[PDB]
Amino acid sequence: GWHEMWHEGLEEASRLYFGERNVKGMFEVLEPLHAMMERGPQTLKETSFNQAYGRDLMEAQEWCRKYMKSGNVKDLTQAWDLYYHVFRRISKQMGVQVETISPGDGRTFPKRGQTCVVHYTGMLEDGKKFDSSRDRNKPFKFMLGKQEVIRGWEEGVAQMSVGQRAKLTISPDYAYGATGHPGIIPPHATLVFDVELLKLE
Ligand SMILES: CO[C@H]1C[C@@H]2CC[C@@H](C)[C@@](O)(O2)C(=O)C(=O)N2CCCC[C@H]2C(=O)O[C@H]([C@H](C)C[C@@H]2CC[C@@H](O)[C@H](OC)C2)CC(=O)[C@H](C)/C=C(\C)[C@@H](O)[C@@H](OC)C(=O)[C@H](C)C[C@H](C)/C=C/C=C/C=C/1C
Repeated sequence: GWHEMWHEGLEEASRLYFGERNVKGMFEVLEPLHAMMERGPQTLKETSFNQAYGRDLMEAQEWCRKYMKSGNVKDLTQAWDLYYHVFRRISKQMGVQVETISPGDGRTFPKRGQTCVVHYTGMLEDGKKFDSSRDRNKPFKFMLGKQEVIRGWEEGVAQMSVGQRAKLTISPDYAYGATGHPGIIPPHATLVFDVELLKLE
């Protein structure tokens, strides 16, 4: 929906402008996204999106249009300041979110080459548990940085200190995506893991 379309679109428009110096391409990504705003929100989530980001997106569009008439890059810079703020806020509900359950030592973090020793419980977004190392009564061990584990763990556990317990809420893009894991994880599943970093080996 609107959250995912704007997140993907802002990223791609920014790759075209900043990465490829292609203003026309960036415009052609942004303009349809603004156009679909104009019918108004039609779901509760689109309404929430509009309330949160509608005004800033409308202003960003106005700076873009000022740019087409001035050719002054300062007007585009003002547009992207707004688009980036919207992007960062949308991003807080995607990827992986780390919420501390109990603090760690705040000083010892995973480093390259080390093995993380953790306890975890994985649940679907509703709360149905699908796996737990705590049920096997033994810690799970893995290494970060080599795509051994889903992206939400790669990014989430890397931020935890030894002794920390944290809740990782992982969007499907950062977990098992459209395929899921047959027999365990459905397609397009947001996952919630209760993870405790026990030690580094
Ligand atoms: C019996 O229990 C399974 C774990 C189950 C599978 C099903 C899922 C619901 C789940 O229940 O775990 C689960 O809770 C889960 O989602 N996990 C496990 C805990 C870490 C986070 C997540 C995960 O990434 O699993 C991982 C997920 C399922 C698949 C990987 C996701 C990242 C992606 O890049 C990889 O592409 C290939 C595949 C599984 C793992 O954590 C194991 C450790 C890692 C792998 C299998 C791959 O990294 C593999 O790549 C060749 C390796 O290099 C390994 C070390 C080679 C050795 C011989 C294989 C070990 C296999 C161990 C299997 C184990 C303990």
